[PDB]
Amino acid sequence: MNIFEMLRIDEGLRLKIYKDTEGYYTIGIGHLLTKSPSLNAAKSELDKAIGRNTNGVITKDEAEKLFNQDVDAAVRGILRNAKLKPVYDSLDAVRRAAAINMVFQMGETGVAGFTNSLRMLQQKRWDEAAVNLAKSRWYNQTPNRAKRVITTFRTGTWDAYK
Ligand SMILES: [Cl-]
Ligand SMILES: [Xe]
Ligand SMILES: [Xe]
Ligand SMILES: [Xe]
Repeated sequence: MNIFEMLRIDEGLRLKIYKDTEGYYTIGIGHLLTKSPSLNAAKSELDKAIGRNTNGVITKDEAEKLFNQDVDAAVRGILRNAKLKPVYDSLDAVRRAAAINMVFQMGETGVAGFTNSLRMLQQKRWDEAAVNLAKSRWYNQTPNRAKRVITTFRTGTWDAYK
């Protein structure tokens, strides 16, 4: 197990434009295209992202390409954020994958908003972090996923993904 396999399980793979759990236009392995309700706006951003007129459909390699850029970008954003980097650097490998999953799903600002869990994580107070993490809209809206990531930070193992 690694970050790519983990997110691939959490996000799935769809080759045609689809609406995510929040109703926003997405494609591939959770690649958000736009928050606009407009499918044309979506198609436009897709074509711009892939570099060709896709007509709202992409290939598996194109989906994987977007995914590689998206993971890279998530990592880079954590490293650049002064509130996230110190926590991230203090963690072990497995738990860093959990931090990446969260940033991929909710963004750097979103995660950086969990001040209390971030400190608990930095202190290596696992069960406590796990409890605080669940006190969130994220957990109430996507409980199954939130539970897998939480258990990952709780345990430092990939058991929830097995
Ligand atoms: Cl879920
Ligand atoms: Xe983090
Ligand atoms: Xe985090
Ligand atoms: Xe977090």
